[PDB]
Amino acid sequence: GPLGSPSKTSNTIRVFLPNKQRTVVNVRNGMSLHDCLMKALKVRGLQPECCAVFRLLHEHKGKKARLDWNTDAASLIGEELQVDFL
Repeated sequence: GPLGSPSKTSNTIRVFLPNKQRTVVNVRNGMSLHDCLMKALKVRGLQPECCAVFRLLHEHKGKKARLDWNTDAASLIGEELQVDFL
């Protein structure tokens, strides 16, 4: 995606689950997209360290895109991610 500061006020990110479910994660200043799942995987029983994702969007391009887990999630809030298992 563009990766920047979209919308007026947003502190979350859209995650897609490989079990037909979808969940968002909250942001706290300085949070990472991969680190924010710890709340996700504990409640649902996932593993973030054993899962990796690519970014999907309704615009479509025809290519696959990898996510930078070392980047700031609160910096690019308004991003879309689909988590697949390794």
